[PDB]
Amino acid sequence: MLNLTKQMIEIRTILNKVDSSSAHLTLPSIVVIGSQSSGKSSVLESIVGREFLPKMVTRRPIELTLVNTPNSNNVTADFPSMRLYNIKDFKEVKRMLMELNMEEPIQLTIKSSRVPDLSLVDLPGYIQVETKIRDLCEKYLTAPNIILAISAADVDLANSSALKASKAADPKGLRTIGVITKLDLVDPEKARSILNNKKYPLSMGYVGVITKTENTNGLKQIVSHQFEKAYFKENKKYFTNCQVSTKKLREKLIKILEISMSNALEPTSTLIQQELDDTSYLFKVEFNDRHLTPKSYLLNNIDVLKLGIKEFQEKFHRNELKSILRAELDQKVLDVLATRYWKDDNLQDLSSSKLESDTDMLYWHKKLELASSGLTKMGIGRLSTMLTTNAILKELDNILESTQLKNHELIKDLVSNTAINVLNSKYYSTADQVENCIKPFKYEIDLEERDWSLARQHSINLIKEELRQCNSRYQAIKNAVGSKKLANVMGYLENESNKLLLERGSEAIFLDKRCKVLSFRLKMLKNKCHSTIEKDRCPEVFLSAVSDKLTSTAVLFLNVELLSDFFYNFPIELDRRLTLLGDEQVEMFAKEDPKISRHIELQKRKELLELALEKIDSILVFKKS
Amino acid sequence: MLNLTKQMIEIRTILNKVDSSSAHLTLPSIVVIGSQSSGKSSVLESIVGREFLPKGSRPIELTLVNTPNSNNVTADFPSMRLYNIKDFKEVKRMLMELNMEEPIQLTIKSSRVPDLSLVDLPGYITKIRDLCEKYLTAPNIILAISAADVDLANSSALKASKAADPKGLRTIGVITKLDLVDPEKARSILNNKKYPLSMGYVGVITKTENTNGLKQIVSHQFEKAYFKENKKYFTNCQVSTKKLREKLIKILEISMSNALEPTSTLIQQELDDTSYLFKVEFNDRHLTPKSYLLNNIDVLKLGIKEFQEKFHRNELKSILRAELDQKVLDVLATRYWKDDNLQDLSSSKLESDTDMLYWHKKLELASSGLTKMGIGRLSTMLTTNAILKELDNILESTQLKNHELIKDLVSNTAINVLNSKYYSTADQVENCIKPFKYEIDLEERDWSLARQHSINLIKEELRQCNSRYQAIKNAVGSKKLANVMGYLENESKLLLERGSEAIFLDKRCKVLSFRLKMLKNKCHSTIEKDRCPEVFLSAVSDKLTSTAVLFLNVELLSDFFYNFPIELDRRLTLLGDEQVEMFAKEDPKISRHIELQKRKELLELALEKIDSILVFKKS
Amino acid sequence: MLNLTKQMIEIRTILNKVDSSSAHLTLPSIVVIGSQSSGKSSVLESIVGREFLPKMVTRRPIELTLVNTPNSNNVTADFPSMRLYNIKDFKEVKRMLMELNMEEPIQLTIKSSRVPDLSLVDLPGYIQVEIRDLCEKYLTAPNIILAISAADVDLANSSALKASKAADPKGLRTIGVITKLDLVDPEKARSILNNKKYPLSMGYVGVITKTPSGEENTNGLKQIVSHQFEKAYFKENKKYFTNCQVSTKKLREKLIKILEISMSNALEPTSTLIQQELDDTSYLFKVEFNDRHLTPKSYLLNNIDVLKLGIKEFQEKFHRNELKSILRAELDQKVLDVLATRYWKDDNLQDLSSSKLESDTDMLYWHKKLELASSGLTKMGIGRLSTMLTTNAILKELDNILESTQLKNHELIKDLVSNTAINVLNSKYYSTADQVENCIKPFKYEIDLEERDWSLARQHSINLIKEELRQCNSRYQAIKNAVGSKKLANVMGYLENKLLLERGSEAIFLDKRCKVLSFRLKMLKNKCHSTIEKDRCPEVFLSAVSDKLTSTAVLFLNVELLSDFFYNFPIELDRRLTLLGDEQVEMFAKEDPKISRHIELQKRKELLELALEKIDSILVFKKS
Ligand SMILES: Nc1nc2c(ncn2[C@@H]2O[C@H](COP(=O)(O)OP(=O)(O)O)[C@@H](O)[C@H]2O)c(=O)[nH]1
Ligand SMILES: Nc1nc2c(ncn2[C@@H]2O[C@H](COP(=O)(O)OP(=O)(O)O)[C@@H](O)[C@H]2O)c(=O)[nH]1
Ligand SMILES: Nc1nc2c(ncn2[C@@H]2O[C@H](COP(=O)(O)OP(=O)(O)O)[C@@H](O)[C@H]2O)c(=O)[nH]1
Repeated sequence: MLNLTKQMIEIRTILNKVDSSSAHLTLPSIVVIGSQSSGKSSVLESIVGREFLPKMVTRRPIELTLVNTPNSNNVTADFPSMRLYNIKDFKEVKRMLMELNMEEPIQLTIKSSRVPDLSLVDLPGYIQVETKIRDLCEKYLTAPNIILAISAADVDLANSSALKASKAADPKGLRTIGVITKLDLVDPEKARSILNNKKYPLSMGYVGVITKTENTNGLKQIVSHQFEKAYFKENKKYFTNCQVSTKKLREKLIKILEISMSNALEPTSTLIQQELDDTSYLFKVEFNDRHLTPKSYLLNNIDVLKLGIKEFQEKFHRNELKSILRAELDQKVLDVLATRYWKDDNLQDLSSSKLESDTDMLYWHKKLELASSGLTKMGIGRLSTMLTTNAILKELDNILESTQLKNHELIKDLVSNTAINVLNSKYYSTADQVENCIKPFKYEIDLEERDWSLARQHSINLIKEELRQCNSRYQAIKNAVGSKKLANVMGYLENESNKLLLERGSEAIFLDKRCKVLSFRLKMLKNKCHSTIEKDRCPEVFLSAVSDKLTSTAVLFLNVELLSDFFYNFPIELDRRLTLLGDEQVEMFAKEDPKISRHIELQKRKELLELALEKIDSILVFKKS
Repeated sequence: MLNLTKQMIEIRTILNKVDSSSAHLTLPSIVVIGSQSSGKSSVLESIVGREFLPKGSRPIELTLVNTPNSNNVTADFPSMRLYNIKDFKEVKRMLMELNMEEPIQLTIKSSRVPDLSLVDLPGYITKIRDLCEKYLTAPNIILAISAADVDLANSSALKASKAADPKGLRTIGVITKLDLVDPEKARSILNNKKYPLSMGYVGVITKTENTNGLKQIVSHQFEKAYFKENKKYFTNCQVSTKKLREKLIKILEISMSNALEPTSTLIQQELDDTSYLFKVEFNDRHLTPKSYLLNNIDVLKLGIKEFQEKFHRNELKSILRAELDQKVLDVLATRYWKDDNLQDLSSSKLESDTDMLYWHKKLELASSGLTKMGIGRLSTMLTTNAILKELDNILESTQLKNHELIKDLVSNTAINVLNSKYYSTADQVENCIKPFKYEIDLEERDWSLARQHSINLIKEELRQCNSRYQAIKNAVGSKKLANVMGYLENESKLLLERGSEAIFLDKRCKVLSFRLKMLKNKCHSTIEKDRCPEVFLSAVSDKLTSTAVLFLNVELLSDFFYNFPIELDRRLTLLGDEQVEMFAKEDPKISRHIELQKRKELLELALEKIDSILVFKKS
Repeated sequence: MLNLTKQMIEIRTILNKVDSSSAHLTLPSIVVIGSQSSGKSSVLESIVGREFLPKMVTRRPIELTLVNTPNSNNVTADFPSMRLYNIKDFKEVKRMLMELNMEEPIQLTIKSSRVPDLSLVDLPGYIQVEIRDLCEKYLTAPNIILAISAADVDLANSSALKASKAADPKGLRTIGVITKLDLVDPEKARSILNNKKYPLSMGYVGVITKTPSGEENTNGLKQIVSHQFEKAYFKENKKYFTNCQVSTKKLREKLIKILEISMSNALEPTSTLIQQELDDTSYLFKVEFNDRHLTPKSYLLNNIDVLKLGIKEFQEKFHRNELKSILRAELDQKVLDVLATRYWKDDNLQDLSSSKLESDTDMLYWHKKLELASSGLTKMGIGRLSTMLTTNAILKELDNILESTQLKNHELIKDLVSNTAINVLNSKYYSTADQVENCIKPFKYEIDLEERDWSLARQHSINLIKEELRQCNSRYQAIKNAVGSKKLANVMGYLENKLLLERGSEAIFLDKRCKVLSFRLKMLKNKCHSTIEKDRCPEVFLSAVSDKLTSTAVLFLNVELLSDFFYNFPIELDRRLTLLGDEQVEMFAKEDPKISRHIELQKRKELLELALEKIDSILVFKKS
């Protein structure tokens, strides 16, 4: 013979933590139901020995855990699902429960030397026949749970909603104890009649109580009992074969809960071992019994990414940076040529032999200057810098996608933001110094034959491709409209011959006109622009030559100020940013991937179920002795 | 040629301090009534020298005090303390925030200020009616304010003075806005044929921090020589704020000294009565609240010391065993009296195993049922209540029987002291109890002793049962309910319930009777006749108690009786001056005591003052 | 050559500080307009590179100044039109713009090494034209119009392009910008840009400022992301966008280029406007204030000195007996009223002409008649009278000195001075008041009066009647000015037993006093000559006795109140003036309208000179 309800309540509360399980339901609890004003709060406060229950309607279920604490002469409260502990003032507790109703069971624990080791549930706002109410009656009123029906006595037992719902939840009254309140408001003759009832008979009988009337609130319950005890000692003979007073209920609940919880110990062990055996298989199959620490997972996957960036570092600083850059400046040259040269009516004049010393010989010399300045004073500093920045940021996205981090968005953003944070710190340093080192190209260059030659081959290839893009777009209209139907629209808009159709036709004219321009220029580049300082009024070659000088000088200052510094500092910064993440964030970050969430959640269950079972089995082995 | 107004005002002030007296009302005060939005505020603010009325950003009991070397102008609110308001902006707020028959007692102190007492009744006059009688009818001087722009022949503020004083002495007239009206019509206003007053009439004008003291000097300079520039247009007249003030000063001097003779009379009349009441009801015995509280607490402290002696011993042992007696009965009902085989326990010799086993098992469950019941907790709480109960008895026997606030402080500090030791006592008791949780020992000395107890315990139980049983016979019928009893045995309102109770009481009395016979003759030998539950349970109850009562005195009692006086004393010192008066005034006779002696002291102070002034004023 | 937009926008901001000019008007700014939900706030935020516009109702326009601050990677915002500078948190910028909408333009400036040098005016949403009193004003003068139009909407139905023709027929100062190019076919997009209904010289720009998918706004990420997608679409659809201007990059490039051309061309006419505006303001300054500068603080102090001068010049002269006379005026009026309050209403006043009395009771009745009269003037309460008289004398005279100075138009200063003066005088109130009643102790009786004092006494008492009963009778002449019937001796009788019945009672009182003073006049002149022997004329015994107290009264008025005032008043004033803040002094000075004009005119000249030095210099360089 030994009382282990303290331990059994720990098991129930442990099992209450396993996500969606009928395991905790197998361990009974004393559920309290009673009409509003039937004295239900009064009988509860009597068990606790203090006031804390506020008396609006539908206060919402209160999962009350009474825990006996040695060396604690005072009464304390704890709302764990809010990390609130050792509340010595019960007025605060009373208003906390009021603040909460402004179905979710309030997790509140009471700890004191006076209090017995119990588990109770305060079911509030009743039903007098006339959905959410249906849910609580299934969740709390069923299972092995003991029902405490609070009857007021100054009410007929057929009229009480408490006993009516009790028979509905039962009947036969095997797991129902009926408490009869306001025993003082009825003659001891009828009081004994109500208790020894025969309409609503219960296995765990009836208890008759009187509960009316620390120092201000402790003495309150002492005064209340003095009166209750008085009435019962005086009317002793009137209450033959009767269970009466607060003391006898505390006594009853203690006896019944021990019987109830321990009888449910073998059923719960079977059910736990059952869920524990299913959950072990799932672990060994989906995740091959591998333990997963979230902060570890997080850090190890960052090491992989940090490795990926070292691999990118290896194959980038090179002519690859020249390529990304020159490709952008190639497009600027093409724009400089269209906005200046290509639209000019006398563009054919450059292909001619004769020249007029003053007016026309200087016209092209001036044109070539503001075309060159247009490109050199364009903004190479910001361009180069903001170009190579996107390049890194983009390759980072590729590295992130080629790793397990492809499933974690919150991590991916951390990496991306911290990457741009690193890059930004050197934006000005890079951009400004790049502009300063590209100034010698802003006003003519003393280029060698070698420089001029390389530029010429590139310019030919540039215009080759530019012309091939225009012809294809011209042929695109030629086929989509009709070879002949095209000439109809073109000649009409031109007015040399005769809505949606005219748009295609007008475009086709521009393209027809462009190709002619690019053709007489491409042909010239191949047949004429051979000399350096002499053939200088060959824009395509000169512009490409200055852009070659601009690119090779920019890529060197991009490395020194931006590239090198990023590769060193980014890992160091990334690590710093990770250590800033609290345990909470890290779990959420890792739980993004549903496979990893599934992983985290399954082991949390396994460990909790293992904890419950160990406690149960050690108790069972002892109980079998 | 002395102006003892400062003292006469002082006398009026302290006579207003007495709970219920018409002595202060005898002493005159310049009551002011004026036309609403005319300039009722402006006229008063001029007398003082600063702005304060909430009419610009209920009745104000204004008390002007002349103070030496106080070049600055300060304000007091004796009812709200503060006592020094330099900046008059917060005074303006104070009169507006307080305005959200009650007199606002405001005091103004400065060297510019003359010695005067005034009352500011708002605008024109169940509430309005009382203000008209309370301050105007009495021997208090009246002042009327209006506006020159509105009808001058029709003045409600002057009409109210005519209604309260038709063709009377104590009245002073005031006319404002003299800049808007010509000096001709204003000449007929002062020496009027319509409303003549023996005190006189005066004409003035009030238009347009010390920026507020400059504002009064601007408005005074505004029309200083205006009364000079047209001397004939105002000859045989009382003109300017300077002479108005001089008038209020000299009239009050006489008015207050006129009323000084009947007041000294009425004071003595109301003092001889109060000194008679003190002589008859209290016998001139003085009452200091703090002293009364401490002296009565000392009496209570002694009552606890006297009880400490008459407690513990067997007196504590008796209460504990009586509660254990009830548990033995409850254990016996739950494990014996509701069992058919109860006779088998005596009648014949038990079987070789099964029958001996069952009855030996039953006393083990019953013993554990008693020992593992929760004695520690039970014991502690029994004695805890015992102290609180006796504490109330000591309280009701004393002078504190009328003082609930104290009774609660006492009952609270006691439970706090007892609570301090609850765990240590209960736990200690549960330890000394454990060696009795599974032990079949003792001797015939305590067995024969517990046997005799078991007889008497079953006896009084049978008595109470028979009584209740035979009492239902009277309520229904000896042969009437007897037939109704048999009606429930074959089928196996009030009468069906009373019958079902009687069926139980019948067999129970027969159950206790056969058990009583057993205990008498059969139960005798110690450990041999062990299966005599009522005896074994009485033996264990006598041990449980004896051991418990020892640690109840060790842990709980000794510490209570030592520490409780110390903490009670500590808690009383934590009471404020306001608390002490409230705690003591709870008894109506004690409230009467203080109320009377407060009036007595104040009336003696007024008289000693008023008398000495009369000795001077006659010479 | 160089791009002096940064310097040109600095000039435009100065020209926005001159309270009455069309100077800033002649310098270009990019006025942005577009229908609600067309990407107007989205295009501005792409240039800025940070989210800053609130998304509340969009009330008053935003004067958006963009400063390219070197070494500042971090994008910071400042609200110059309030004391709020380098704001790092753009949430607070968003909510400040929102708070400022709870019709002047909102002065907001963005600083960064990323942000270009640009002037922009964010005009309210919808731009329907219908009301648009802001649009008419801002879309005119030399200003570039940026017409934000969404591609998903027909160009003919665009609110921005409509107003652009309504303000600029022929697109000579309008840049068309077509947003939402991602909600339109690239062939149709090229169609919108290569328009013919609304063709513009400045061009059309196709943009995509779509956010594709929380420190994302702290850095330039959200923005980088939005551009990366935009750059993708125009690289993929490069083939379709032939002879088109596409991307935010090209728009930012265009805005920078165009603004330079615009601002530099508009520079030359603006200098001509500033030069005239300065010449006009310099002229007024020469002709109104002979080109003399004004320092509000210096001005006030200098005028205070002139005021402090008057008090010193008033101190030396006004002491002697000039105050003693003002005290004699308000003390002889009490010798006048000692009789009226007592001695006058006596019927036995006549029998003293006979000079026959009884040694037992007749010689006792007239002795205590003068003991009550001698105490009715010595216990009168002159302390408060003399002190507050002199206090008010000093106070009135101070206002005179203030009108005598330029301080006549500044009331706040006039208050400050008078407040200080009364405070200084207050600190000596009781001290003086008590000293006037302390020195009057043996003078409360009559032993102090001699034969020599009686000389001026008998004569100044007949001279008392002289001036007073002539000026008081001059006002008795003021009644016969208005009118006439009267009748006229009969009114007095039927009263003795409407309007004129009131003067009948006035006349009956005057008749009594006119005879009562006269039989005294004919007697006291040739009756009482002796000092100790003759003691029955109160008029001669009190008119000089009050003035014998008056002589002893001005002495202690000087000792306590007067000496201290003249000493401590400049000291306390100088102290009280230091307390005044630079904001308070400007407000105190700006009380006079001529001074408030002076301050404004020289401030305008200063700003105008500042701006011109900058314009003229830029022009010299540009003309080379
Ligand atoms: N007379 C009497 N009143 C009681 C008793 N028990 C509870 N009450 C009163 O019943 C009233 C309302 O019930 P309450 O205690 O709030 O419990 P509820 O049923 O949760 O509302 C309170 O005012 C209690 O004092 C009792 O046993 N006797
Ligand atoms: N011109 C002039 N206005 C006065 C005079 N007396 C009072 N007032 C005006 O009366 C108005 C309101 O009266 P107030 O002084 O607030 O006293 P209230 O009657 O308590 O409201 C103010 O605007 C005053 O300026 C006066 O003698 N001359
Ligand atoms: N698809 C697409 N949406 C855009 C584009 N530009 C802006 N938006 C969206 O257009 C909506 C309203 O535009 P907003 O910038 O507020 O224009 P405003 O109302 O004229 O200031 C916003 O929800 C933007 O996300 C774009 O270029 N493409």
